[PDB]
Amino acid sequence: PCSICSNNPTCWAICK
Repeated sequence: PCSICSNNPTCWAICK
């Protein structure tokens, strides 16, 4: 899970 993912939604969906 990637924490700093809010301003440009890209890094939120693929974090393990």
